[PDB]
Amino acid sequence: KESKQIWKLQWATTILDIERSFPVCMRKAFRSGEMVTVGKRRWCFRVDEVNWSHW
Amino acid sequence: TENAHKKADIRRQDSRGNTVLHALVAIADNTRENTKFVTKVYDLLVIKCVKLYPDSSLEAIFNNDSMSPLMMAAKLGKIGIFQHIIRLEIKDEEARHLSRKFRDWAYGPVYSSLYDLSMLDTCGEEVSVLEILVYNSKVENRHEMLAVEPINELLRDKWQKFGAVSFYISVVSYLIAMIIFTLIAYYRPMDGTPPYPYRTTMDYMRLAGEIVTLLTGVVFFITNIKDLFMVNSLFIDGSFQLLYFIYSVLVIITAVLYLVGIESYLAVMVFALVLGWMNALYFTRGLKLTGTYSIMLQKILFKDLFRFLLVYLLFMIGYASALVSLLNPCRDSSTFSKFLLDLFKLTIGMGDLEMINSAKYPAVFIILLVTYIILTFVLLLNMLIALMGETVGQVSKESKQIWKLQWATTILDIERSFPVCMRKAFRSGEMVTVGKRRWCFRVDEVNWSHW
Amino acid sequence: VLVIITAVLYLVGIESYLAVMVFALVLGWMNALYFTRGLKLTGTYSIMLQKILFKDLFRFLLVYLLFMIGYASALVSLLNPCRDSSTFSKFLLDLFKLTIGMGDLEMINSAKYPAVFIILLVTYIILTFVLLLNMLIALMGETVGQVS
Repeated sequence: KESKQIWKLQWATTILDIERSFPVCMRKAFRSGEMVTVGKRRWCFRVDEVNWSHW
Repeated sequence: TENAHKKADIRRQDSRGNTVLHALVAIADNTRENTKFVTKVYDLLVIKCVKLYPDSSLEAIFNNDSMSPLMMAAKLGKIGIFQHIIRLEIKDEEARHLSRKFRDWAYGPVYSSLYDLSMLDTCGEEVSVLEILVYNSKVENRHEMLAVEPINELLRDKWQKFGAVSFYISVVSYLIAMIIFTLIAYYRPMDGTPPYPYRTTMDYMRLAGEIVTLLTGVVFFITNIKDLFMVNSLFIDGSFQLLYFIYSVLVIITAVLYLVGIESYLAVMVFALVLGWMNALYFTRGLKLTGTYSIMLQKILFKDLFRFLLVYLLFMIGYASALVSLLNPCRDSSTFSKFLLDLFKLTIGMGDLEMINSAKYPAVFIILLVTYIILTFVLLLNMLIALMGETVGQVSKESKQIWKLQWATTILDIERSFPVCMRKAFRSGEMVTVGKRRWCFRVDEVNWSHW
Repeated sequence: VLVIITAVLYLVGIESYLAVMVFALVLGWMNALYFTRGLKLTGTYSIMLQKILFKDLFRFLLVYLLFMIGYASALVSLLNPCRDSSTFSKFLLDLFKLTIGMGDLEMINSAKYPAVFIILLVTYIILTFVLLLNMLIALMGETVGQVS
């Protein structure tokens, strides 16, 4: 159990330590997510799905 | 399909040359729901293709890569459409000549099914289904995909015909390489000044044996280091490949030493001769088909001990080449031979050194030697942790996956070895005239239900 | 093993049989310490292990001794001039000492051919170190899947 727990934890731990390393100018450059104008616009993230049900 | 203005041609391809069946394979996600209806459509289209066109079958049309829908399903790692094309028995009685599964005789409890080897073992054709299962598909599902019904018995066909034969040739062809090397060793002139004038015809005969012996060790040396960067325990267990490598190392070391001019090559030359006859003790096992868990272990044993030797020897060369660079006055070009000689002895513990006096700088020699133990002791524990960090979680699955995979991998490499004339001889499957005749394969069954 | 070795040595004519003869006498009374367990009926997992421990260490000894005899018999065949029939006793005596590390040799001078003696001795370690790991991998490749 734990070897697939801390490995997931440390994978998340390091990438945020990389995120703290960049300045505020380069932070906005490789930012994930897109502006999708919904409603009456926000920085949301696109996620794909595949489903054969719900007809 | 049926209309009044214009119909839809089922045989129509696309810019990728794919028909209607190939798109069904490409969307065949191996789930519960998606494997259901694709089998319904696949039966629906082919019957409709025969009813509208009795001459042509829809499975016959290939692609720009000459791929059937059965050929395509092995590429993209599809299972549900794969197990349905193999288990294809059509009740429509007009699309019957393209059905795949048959029923020969049903004497009570024993059913006699019949699978066609139409594209499974392509004898004199371009490329097979089974070849793409092994040589081309890089999908994880290939372990499950070989566990379909006919291929579990199709691989046992050609294993029983070609396994015992190809193994016995491998035993003899190793014995040929040994008896050659015995005639080299016991017939040396042995003066003390190597090499020799190679003018005598009866000495020219044993000269040819060095071509046979050395180059065999060279091919085994350079392919495995390439295979490392880029353990067939079926025949011979994986401990032999490391030991035959050590045999291969000592041959090319031997070939250097009588070309340098040092006559002490004779010790190493007969040394590997002792191992090579004692390497034959792995031939007495026979043949192994049941997979153990140590088989995947011995690859990493071979993977890292070869790394352990190179990290040794480069460190010994590098530290010896380091100490020559400390010598600013002239130093001599023969000192590097004396640094490296006095450096190997410390790791063994001979204490027969020539240059390094430990009484001169004792407080430095110890703390380098103590740290040398600590460097080596951790690299030994990197072996054991890499083994203990392997035999716990998913070794219960993968060791019965690659063992099934490598069993299938080797038998097709044996199949590529035979010519086209001997290929047709021990071909599995029989001609059973069904319909209005094909090379199908007989499969037995036992069932107490279906009454 | 030590009994049949003992039976040879006083038939050869060498009176140093008495050391080995009383040596096995010490073990045989100390082998009686396995009698104090009693009787075992609950199966452990180490029981199948110790067969392979006995299976391969007996193979480990024979692959040792045949290699020591074979390499000693090899080096006699290098001797083209006459050599003497008592050299094989002296090759084999000077060959066992290297594996222990006695350094009390009689024939082989490591100062004569140092660059060859090391690279044979280094490879001798590598041969023996892998055969030790063949024990551990055969045990680790056993106590995982179907030993339960």
